[PDB]
Amino acid sequence: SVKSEYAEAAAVGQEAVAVFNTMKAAFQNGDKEAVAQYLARLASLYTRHEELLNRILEKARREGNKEAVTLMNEFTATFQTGKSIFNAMVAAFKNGDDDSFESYLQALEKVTAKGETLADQIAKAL
Ligand SMILES: COc1ccc(-n2nc(C(N)=O)c3c2C(=O)N(c2ccc(N4CCCCC4=O)cc2)CC3)cc1
Repeated sequence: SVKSEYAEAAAVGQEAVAVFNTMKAAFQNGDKEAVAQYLARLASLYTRHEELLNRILEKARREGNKEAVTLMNEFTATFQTGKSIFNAMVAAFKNGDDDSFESYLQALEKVTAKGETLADQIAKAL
């Protein structure tokens, strides 16, 4: 249902944010093993998140919920903007580029804040 998919997306989204924050703290402390394993976890969560939203969107469209469909389209563009920065961050880390990695973190952090706000809005709109 819209409700069971939404609740799972919320969990998956919260997990992705928490893992990102844990990964950031690890990096500032020079814990690279930890960092890479979180990158694998984050990418995984992002894929599961996209699949859930694609299903909620279809249900939102079918019930005529133009407000959710609009918000979900803003969240998804925002999410995909952040996901492009994440990809470059993974390519950098594997290349030993710490400086590039730190800059990507800050940028991703700021995109993430935009998605969090839109998340709060989607909750009220579905
Ligand atoms: C139908 O669509 C949604 C959308 C959002 C939710 N949802 N619910 C909650 C909650 N109940 O708290 C949360 C989310 C969520 O997705 N959150 C999040 C995930 C990922 C990002 N990122 C990651 C890096 C790239 C940028 C970016 O935006 C930002 C925010 C915040 C937590 C449910 C259903």
